Amino acid sequence: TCPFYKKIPGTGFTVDAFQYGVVEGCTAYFLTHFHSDHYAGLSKHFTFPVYCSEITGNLLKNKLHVQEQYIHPLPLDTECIVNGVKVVLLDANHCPGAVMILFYLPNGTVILHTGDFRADPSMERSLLADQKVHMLYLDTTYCSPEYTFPSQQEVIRFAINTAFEAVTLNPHALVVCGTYSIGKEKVFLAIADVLGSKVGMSQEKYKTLQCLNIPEINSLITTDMCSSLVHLLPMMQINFKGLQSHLKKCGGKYNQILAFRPTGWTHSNKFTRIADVIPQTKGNISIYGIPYSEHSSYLEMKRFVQWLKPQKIIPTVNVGTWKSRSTMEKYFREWKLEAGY
Ligand code: NI
Repeated sequence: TCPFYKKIPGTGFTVDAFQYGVVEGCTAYFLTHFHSDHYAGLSKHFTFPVYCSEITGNLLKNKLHVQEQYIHPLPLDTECIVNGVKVVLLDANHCPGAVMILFYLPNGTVILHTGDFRADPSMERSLLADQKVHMLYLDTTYCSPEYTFPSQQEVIRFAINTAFEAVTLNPHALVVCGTYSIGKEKVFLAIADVLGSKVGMSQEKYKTLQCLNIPEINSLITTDMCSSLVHLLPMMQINFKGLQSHLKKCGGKYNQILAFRPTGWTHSNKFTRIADVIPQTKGNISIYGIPYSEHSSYLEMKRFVQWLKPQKIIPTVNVGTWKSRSTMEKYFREWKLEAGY
């Protein structure tokens, strides 16, 4: 059974609710982004209307084989009527194709559903500027002040400089980058651009990237592993054993691996600066964990919400424990007393 925080009151709509069977009263199922916790339940046998971005719809058709007749892609930043209700999709600054949804209810209430997002001051000049929001359904993944991390730009600067130094010292080093979902493509694309290489990967991952509308992508990626000195591998293989095994397969072309694991936050963020990050090393293998986030830090979240000034907040993450729920409610009240709404 579908939880309340996935239903939009006064509509026939649900958000990210495909694992509950046929939801009573649902006339349109929205999907914010193509991550498995959110699409859980979708397949070629789905026969209800799915509303989403163009990029999410390419992934639904090619990767999950959803039939074309049920995919309803909407342009961004454009007022659209769905089943008699005005909606707008906005860029969530999460993974490719990820959106927030603005619903203009027939009674006059306005609801923002963030999906998964990384709040940014650029959102203060979207179509959100133009009117008031009564209810905010908020991605609270890192809603506590311990969760700090650098800008995506500082993290990419670190990765490019680290990879370029290593491969210039040793032209026989291979760079490997972990992945287990869409998102964080800038990591491997930026490193391959500074090295003058295409990115090599499996046919399955190549197919996924081909659905993302990235400009000039045919110039940047390949399935020919032998032609590339930046390889993608599943995140589970980014360990000394899995990397040793990979290096065997490259037929003596390389004599060193430098590998990256983009994580979210880790507790080494509570002590260390990005500049000071060091790898784990075993012999001719080194592994860097880099804190590349596609979710809001605590401070970015708090700025967005203090700007938006919603009348009510409904968290969509960390809702399963009383301790988490009580923590989140305390920060919401601080924010409101500090800003005066
Ligand atoms: Ni996500």
